[PDB]
Amino acid sequence: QISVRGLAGVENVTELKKNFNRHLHFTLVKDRNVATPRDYYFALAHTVRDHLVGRWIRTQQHYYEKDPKRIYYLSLEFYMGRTLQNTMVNLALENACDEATYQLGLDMEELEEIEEDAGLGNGGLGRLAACFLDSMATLGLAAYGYGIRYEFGIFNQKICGGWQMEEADDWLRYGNPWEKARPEFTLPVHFYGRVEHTSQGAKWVDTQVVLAMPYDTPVPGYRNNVVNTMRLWSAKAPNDFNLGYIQAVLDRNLAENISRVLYPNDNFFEGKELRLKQEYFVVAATLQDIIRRFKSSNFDAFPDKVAIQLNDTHPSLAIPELMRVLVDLERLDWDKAWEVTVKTCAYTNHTVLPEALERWPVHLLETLLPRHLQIIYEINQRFLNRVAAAFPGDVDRLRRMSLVEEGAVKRINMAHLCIAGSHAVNGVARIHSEILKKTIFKDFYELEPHKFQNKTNGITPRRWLVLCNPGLAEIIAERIGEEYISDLDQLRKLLSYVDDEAFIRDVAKVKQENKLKFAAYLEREYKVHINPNSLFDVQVKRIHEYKRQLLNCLHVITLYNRIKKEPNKFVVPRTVMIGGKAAPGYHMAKMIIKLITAIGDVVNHDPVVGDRLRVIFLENYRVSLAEKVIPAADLSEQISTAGTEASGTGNMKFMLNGALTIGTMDGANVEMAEEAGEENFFIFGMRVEDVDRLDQRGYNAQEYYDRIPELRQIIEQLSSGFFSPKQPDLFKDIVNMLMHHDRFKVFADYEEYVKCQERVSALYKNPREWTRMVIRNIATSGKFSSDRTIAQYAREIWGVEPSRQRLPA
Ligand SMILES: O=[N+](O)c1ccc(-c2n[nH]c([C@@H]3O[C@H](CO)[C@@H](O)[C@H](O)[C@H]3O)n2)cc1
Ligand SMILES: O=c1[nH]cnc2c1ncn2[C@@H]1O[C@@H](COP(=O)(O)O)[C@@H](O)[C@H]1O
Ligand SMILES: *Cc1c(COP(=O)(O)O)cnc(C)c1O
Repeated sequence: QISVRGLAGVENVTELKKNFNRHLHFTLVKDRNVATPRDYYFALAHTVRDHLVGRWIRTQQHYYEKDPKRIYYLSLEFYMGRTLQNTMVNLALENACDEATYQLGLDMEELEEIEEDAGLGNGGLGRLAACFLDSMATLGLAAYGYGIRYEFGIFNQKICGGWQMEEADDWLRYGNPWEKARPEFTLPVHFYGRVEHTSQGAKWVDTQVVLAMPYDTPVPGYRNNVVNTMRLWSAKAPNDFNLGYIQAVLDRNLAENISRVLYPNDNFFEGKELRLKQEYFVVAATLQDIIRRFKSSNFDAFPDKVAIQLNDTHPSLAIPELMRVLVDLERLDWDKAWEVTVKTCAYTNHTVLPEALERWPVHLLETLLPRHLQIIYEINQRFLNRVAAAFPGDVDRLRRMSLVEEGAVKRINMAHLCIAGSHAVNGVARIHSEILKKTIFKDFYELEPHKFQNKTNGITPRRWLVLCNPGLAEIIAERIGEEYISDLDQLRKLLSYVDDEAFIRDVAKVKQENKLKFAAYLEREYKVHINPNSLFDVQVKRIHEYKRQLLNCLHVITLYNRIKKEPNKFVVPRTVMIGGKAAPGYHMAKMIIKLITAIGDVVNHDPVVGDRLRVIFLENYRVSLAEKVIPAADLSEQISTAGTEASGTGNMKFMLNGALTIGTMDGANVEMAEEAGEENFFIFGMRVEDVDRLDQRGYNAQEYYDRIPELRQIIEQLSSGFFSPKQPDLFKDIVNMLMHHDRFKVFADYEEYVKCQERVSALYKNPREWTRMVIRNIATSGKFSSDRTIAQYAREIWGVEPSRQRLPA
């Protein structure tokens, strides 16, 4: 039907149908008479997978022969989502599969909905890793993603009586057709033990062994026949483990628990032993693989053939593990090993919130990884010797820069370790990289300014435009061709259509279709009833105080109170949608979810409001839900306190899909406004500098309560039980926090936020001008392609040249 989905040739369609029937019979062992939609999904997935295999084998063969520099992207999280559609898009098979399935009496869109998300991440960091893999393959880089195959990914969220409940995400129950187990490349990982010093150096002995078994998943590039590998490790006990008899076998679970479950803490550090085991497990297995591959061609050439990118500090143990292998096993002298390590490793920082920074207690490392602790101390002593030589007499600087933090509990600061041991350190948006140089890593920047870089984040336009919004992709392709899908800067050509009446109409029509489609999804799967002519005002992201879902709540109540005061005055109708998961132990985030649903309970059932205001909590926000709601959005809420959101990437997804943004000058919002023009963005609130000025005189929330009557009314409603008649004190923790210990200054941006929201509503009343502003946003979104981000990493950090060249088919 639509051009960007590729050709449906008679030969191809016939062959797909034949292979579908072959897999249904031989692979699934079903006849058509008892096959369910799920069986049909698997038969299609196996059919599409067969097309990846030849390309995967020959890509990996090509790397063995050409021996390019290899890029290893180490992450504890890869938030992949569904694979079927993405694979079809990247291999140009979507229309052919659509036709093949149609001729078999099946609806492919229905089959796609059966696939589970691969939910092996918490949110933005994990999803960035996934976008990056897609871009590295599309740019022809010899890149490998390395992580952990969690049996249970991010929990499924249920809402019961307005409260979040967690359920295990048993994503592997029905099998995963995309992975290939490679039990033949299983490797040992060591824990505990002790260090012996011989005349031949240190030996780490009496260790407990856990096996790391790899599972490989293909990562197809966009129409270039490149298929790279994501290798995920699973924990297995050795067969002599604990070897009365029955109990010894049952106790294998203690080893296998390492890969059982993803820690569900977005932007927060929990210093648990199991998490440290996960971190070392991924590092130790991965580094053995890296070294094996390097030896199958003298370590002076190691950094010319290997780059290791550390996705935050979570894999920071790679630095002392690489030193361990080089010094203890390969017998390099320390200085040579350190040179190799620093030239090989690079570190990306993703947060400045102090509670998110990894600081491991020394006693944990001492017990679990005694050789690594010795190596860390040695790194620290040598590093501080350089500091003292550069800044003689500056004793306070020595204390601030130490890898070892003093206190009642001594800790290792993993970010300091990463900076010391990496040739490049980057933040993830311009304002964030500047904050790193001015504040938390200022001392390090002064010692080694050359290390510090910026790499502004991006998103893949394959998943986040072509896949999730084919209607928009198509109307763009009609005007400017298909080349923009792998060169997103070409969207700039759309600025020459901003006064074209037909284009304006088509852009608005696509949005309307997406809104209708989403409104129907809501009715069918969640029995809820929304007005699709209303402005769709959407805030979807993990629940956190810094992201200020609470500021949104205050605006919603303000609108409700204004309607109740003047019910017969016209207001632009809104559907306010808020969704996101709270970490299970984060009490305040769970209370925020409850507040949102409680506001909905009052607003949605007030007959005076009518369909002018609806408040919906979107349950179980995840990648597959993002693909549905983002194309349907009119207004994107990006309202973190200035200085707290390192980048954001949801922001970019909404820009690409024809929503306007209301936001603070935080993270990548700054660069988005710069690209589109500030006049095409709804900017409000304190800048970073304003937050600092407030912190210096002291934030007093009472001042705002005293001066703003509308705000006082809301706080009185919350306090007195207006939104919780059965439990009048239910929200007292929220009120107490806002009034007395709000680190994120919600009240300080309230007035400017409400005023800015009034300007949004005013513009929405003029659909032609709303749509013209949308075109100006979509047209300038090109910078936010992860292809751009990855080309910068490749050239400025890894030392490799990207390529758009096709491999042979
Ligand atoms: O222990 N843990 O399970 C985690 C700890 C920290 C994070 C994290 N830091 N920054 C981001 C996000 O990274 C994203 C990608 O750079 C940014 O866009 C966003 O601003 C930032 O908040 N996540 C995740 C998990
Ligand atoms: O000794 C060899 N002979 C031929 N091909 C090899 C050899 N070793 C590795 N390869 C190729 O590279 C491999 C890719 O897997 P890797 O060993 O995980 O990098 C195989 O799939 C082969 O295509
Ligand atoms: C993009 C995305 C995120 C990140 O959104 P932010 O608004 O940048 O925090 C989180 N979760 C999911 C499922 C995503 O697709």
